Parts: sequence; C-alpha cells; structure tokens
Amino acid sequence: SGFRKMAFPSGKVEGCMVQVTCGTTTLNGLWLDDVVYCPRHVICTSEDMLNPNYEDLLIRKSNHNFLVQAGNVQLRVIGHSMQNCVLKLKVDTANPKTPKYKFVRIQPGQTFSVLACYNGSPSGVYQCAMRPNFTIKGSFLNGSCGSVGFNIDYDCVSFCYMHHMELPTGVHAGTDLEGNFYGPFVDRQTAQAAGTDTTITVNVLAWLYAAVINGDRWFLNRFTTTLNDFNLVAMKYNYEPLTQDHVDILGPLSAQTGIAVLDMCASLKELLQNGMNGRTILGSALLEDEFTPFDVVRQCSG
Amino acid sequence: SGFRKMAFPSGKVEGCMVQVTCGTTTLNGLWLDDVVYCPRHVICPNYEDLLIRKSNHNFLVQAGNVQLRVIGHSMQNCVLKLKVDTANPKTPKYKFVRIQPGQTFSVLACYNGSPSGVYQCAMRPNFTIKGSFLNGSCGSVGFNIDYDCVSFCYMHHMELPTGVHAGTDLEGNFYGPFVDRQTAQAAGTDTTITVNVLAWLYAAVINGDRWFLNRFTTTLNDFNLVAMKYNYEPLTQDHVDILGPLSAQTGIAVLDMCASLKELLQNGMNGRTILGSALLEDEFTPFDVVRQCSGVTF
Ligand SMILES: O=C(Nc1cncc2ccccc12)[C@@H]1CN(S(=O)(=O)N2CCC2)Cc2ccc(Cl)cc21
Ligand SMILES: O=C(Nc1cncc2ccccc12)[C@@H]1CN(S(=O)(=O)N2CCC2)Cc2ccc(Cl)cc21
Ligand SMILES: [Cl-]
Ligand SMILES: [Cl-]
Repeated sequence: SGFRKMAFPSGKVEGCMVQVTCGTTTLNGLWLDDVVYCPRHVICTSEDMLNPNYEDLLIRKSNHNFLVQAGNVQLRVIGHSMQNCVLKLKVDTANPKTPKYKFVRIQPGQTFSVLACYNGSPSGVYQCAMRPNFTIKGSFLNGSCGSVGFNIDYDCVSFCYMHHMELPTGVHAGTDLEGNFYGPFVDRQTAQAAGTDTTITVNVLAWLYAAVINGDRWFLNRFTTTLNDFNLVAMKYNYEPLTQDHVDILGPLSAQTGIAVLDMCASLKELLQNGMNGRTILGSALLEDEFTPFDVVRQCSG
Repeated sequence: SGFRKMAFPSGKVEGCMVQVTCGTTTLNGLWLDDVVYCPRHVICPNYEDLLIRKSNHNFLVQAGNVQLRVIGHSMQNCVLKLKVDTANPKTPKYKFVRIQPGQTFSVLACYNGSPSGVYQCAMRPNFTIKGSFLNGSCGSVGFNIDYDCVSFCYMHHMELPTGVHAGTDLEGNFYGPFVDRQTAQAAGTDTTITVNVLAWLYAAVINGDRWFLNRFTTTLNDFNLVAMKYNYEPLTQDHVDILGPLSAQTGIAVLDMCASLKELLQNGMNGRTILGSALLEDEFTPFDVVRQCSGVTF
C-alpha cells in the first residue's frame, strides 16, 4: 500500500556524470563509452547568448580547450563535434561504468527521473513529466545544465532529456540526447516564454485508477459520458483532449478495477465541477497529473 | 527555480542490496563489509527458538547473479546479522544512525534484492512512515548522505492496517510501539510537523510565492496554543533557532512566519496554492530546504 512520486534508482546514471569546462563556463556532461555529451552553450560567454553562432564559436576551439573531469581524474579530449544543440566530446578513456543504454525521445505527458548535478557531482533525484507545453517543472539552480532525465525499465537506461535552460516563469527547457529541443525553444537568450500549460488528462485518469486500486472510491458516480462530451467539458478546465489512444492505454487499469474508462471520465468531470470538498485522493488535495498509466501499473499492486 | 520532493542519489546504497531467502520467505538484505543485515522475521514467535533450529546453509543470500555463503548468524534486537565469506567491495563509508520524528530520509524500495525505486519520506510524529511498499519489500532501507558518508537510519519490516509502514533502525530497534509479529497493531493519531511546514513556507518565499505573508507577528506561547488546536506538533525554541538561517535570508522572522501559518490554519488557502500544493507540506526539514535551494552535491 501507499503511493509516492517514485524515481528510478540513480546509480547507473551517477557513474556517467562528469564536469565539463570551456573557458569560464562549467557545466555537467554525460560520459558513455568514449564520448562526453553536454549542452553546446558551454562554448558561449554571457554576451554570446543573445545571438551565438555556434559553428563560428566551435571552429575557434581545439580539443585541449575542453577540460573534462570524472571524479578526481582529468579525461583527455581527442575529438569534438556538434549534433544539433549538443556537443559530443570524444575522450581517450571509455567509461568502465557505462551501463546498458539507449537514447529515446519522449512525448508530452511521459514521465522520467532527473538526476540534478553541479560540477559533475549528483546532488539529488526527483520525478518529472514532460508538460504538454514541452517544458518540465524541475528544480535546478545555476550550474545544473547538462543534468539528465531518464527511465530504467529492465536494466537498460533510456536517456530522454538533457537540461539546457530556465524560462522566465521558473520552468525548464532542454533537449533529447541527439540535441533536438523539446518544444519551440532555442539555446539563445531571446525573449522566449512557455506557452499556456494544460493538465495531462490520461495521467489524472491513471492516478484515479491508482486510488481505486489502493481502496478509495468516494469520487465515483453512477454516470457515464461519451468521449466527445468529456473533451468538451475537460477543455473548459484547461485539460488536454483525451484521445482513443489514451482510452486504449487505460484498458488494463479499467480491467483490473472493473471501472470502464468512460465511467472514470464521468468521475473526473464531476471532480472538476465540485472540487474535493475537504477530501483527499492518495494524500493530495489537487488532481495529480505526473503519473502515467505505465507508472501506476509499475508501482501499484496487481 | 523549482522545488521538488528530492531524494539523495541512491547508487551507494544500490551496491549493498542483496536477496535473502530462508525456507519459503524471500526479502531484502543490506550487505556491508562481511555482514548481511535483514529483518529477523525472515526465519518466520520465539525468535531465539526459531533461530537455534537454523544452520548457516539454511540462509540463501544472492548478490546479483552470485550466491554468497553464510558462515555465521546472530540476532541483534529485530535484525538478523548474517556473516558471509565475501566482504562487499562496493561497501561505502557508512554509519548507523537513529533518527527522530520529523526527520526525513530517502528510501530505496527493493524486491528480490533488486532496487526498483527511490523516494523521499519523513518519520511521522506517530513513528510510522507513509511509504510505498508491496509484499517482498521488507529489508528495504532508508538513508541520508553527508558529503560521502551514508547514514543508514531505517529498515522496513511491516505494513499497518491503514496502509502506513513500520520498521527499525539498523541496530534492530523499532521506531514506535510496534512488534514484529502478526497481532493487532495500529498507528496512533498523527500530527503535523510544524517546523517542517515553516521551512516549506520559507522555501515558497525563496521561490517567489509571498501571498500568505502578513504584517503581523506572534509569541511562541500564542502560536503553540494555535498549533495544539490544529493537531500540529508544538514549536520549541530549538525549532526557532534551527529556522534562523532561512529567516535571515528572506527577512521574515520565525514568529512573523508563525503569524502567516496561524492565518493559514484559521482561514485556509482560499483557492490559492503554495509551491503547487493545496495542503501545507510537512515532509521537508529546514536543512532539506537549505540544501535544495543551494545545490549541495555528493
Ligand atoms: O538558463 C540558464 N541557466 C540555468 C538553467 N537552469 C536553472 C537556472 C537557475 C538559475 C540561473 C540559471 C539557470 C542559462 C543562463 N541564463 S540566465 O539568463 O542567466 N538565467 C537566469 C534564469 C535563466 C540565460 C540562458 C539562455 C539560454 C541558455 Cl541555453 C542557457 C541560459
Ligand atoms: O507486513 C508485512 N509485509 C509487508 C510489508 N510492507 C508492505 C506490504 C504490502 C502488502 C503485503 C505485505 C506487506 C508482513 C506480512 N503481514 S500481512 O499480514 O501479510 N500484511 C498485509 C499487510 C501486512 C504480517 C506481518 C506481520 C509482522 C511483520 Cl514484522 C511483517 C508482516
Ligand atoms: Cl513517450
Ligand atoms: Cl521472541
């Protein structure tokens, strides 16, 4: 019993964190095999950030301009190349702690663990979701750039996020491990802003199924809804539209609890209308949207 | 910016998790140097009588895909100590520490000696933890990290009828009035950790949330008369001293923040949230707030 915001054990990722320094800028890098991956903005100064020409800044650098530190050991850079917004530094030593891994690009609504690092040293681990507006609500200070997001389903680490910047509202933007930003963000100090955020509907439904599995049913009602009527109501509360894919994805949780997806949708419509009236659901007074259907199945009893 | 329920990096603890099997019971063990620590209930009660009937070879200890051989066994309170023939080469610098209610720690939840997740929690004033554990999680441990030293503070033993959890320190002493046996047991009435809510209000101010601030202040005695009414733990002068640094950083005196908390208890949030929460959060200590708002590494 119980339901917590649970992160994957971070050990496999801790053994990959290194510190990267170029001139006066120091940030984090991910050391996998003989390559260190880091945000390309490590080659910029604060002035460069308004309109940096990364190709022009990079051509002026040599291998020995990049200082890479793994623990108390300096790694030697023997090559460098840029792939989108990431810099790939070829080093002379393969990481003996390299786990089994993949690079995966995730969709909004998907969750992952973040190992927040400063100076190549891990400071903490927490759970995050890629918001519908492609930002993440992380906890990052200056020097956190290069910290990564990942999932570890079955001994393989799937790296899905690398931290690059904080937007004016305090939210965070970054790339996949191939250097493609999530959302319309750019690694430039331009007037950029997160778009209007929405609630991840399929995740709230998943969390309501977790509450039923753990023994709470107070929010259920005798009603049902069509998918279209549910979407017309939910969009009025800034909830993402629920698609037939989301309904199919919720099938297993529906079968385990005996509550049809559209019946759980009617319960959500009523919760949006009434609020909780002094009650809680899994220790929360707000509707939680950072647990996916897969996360609920992973954590909850069968 | 941002404020999350953050756990310590778990790698140093992952390298200590092993699977322990005795008969039909399988649970988790903590392998440090040449000893595996696990709940004594793995033997299945008169524990001295049950233990004397077991031999070293009755305990199967598995570290990854390697079987460790047990060469000795002894009991210390509610913890079984299995002497093994191999010292753990991954043994980190460590201590066994007993924590107080209100203190937080990270839990590395394990099944079959394999870590499945990490989360942060607090020892409640009623000595239970609101964890997330299924059958087979027994022997999972709670810890903190200070620089490079792992301080082990909790070992999971059981789930109470309300779904909350009970366990021991690593010397086998229970937190709370619990016993390791199938008998009628219940969590006592819980209270809210006042010093932790105040710490979280300071974290909200640091992150730019100030709507709850007011021009008022209070005395410790008047605030404590309010805390008692709302099932909040009493605030002591030690708590006030501990909050000093956060008070100096934000410019809001501790009794000034106490007046803000009193108004929140008496009037609610009125449709507003604090750090994305509609409830007053009590599972962040003053040190957790300072550490997350400064970026301390391990
Ligand atoms: O965002 C960036 N860094 C950070 C990242 N995360 C969490 C931070 C917290 C606190 C300070 C920095 C943080 C950097 C620096 N900033 S900054 O204007 O100095 N800024 C303060 C809020 C962001 C411009 C910038 C522009 C583009 C790029 Cl790719 C990186 C960056
Ligand atoms: O509590 C224990 N295990 C668990 C521990 N944590 C999370 C569980 C979730 C689900 C099932 C077990 C779980 C065990 C078994 N139970 S039990 O009656 O089978 N029970 C169901 C709720 C607890 C009695 C018992 C008595 C004493 C001792 Cl020390 C351990 C234990
Ligand atoms: Cl995805
Ligand atoms: Cl006994």
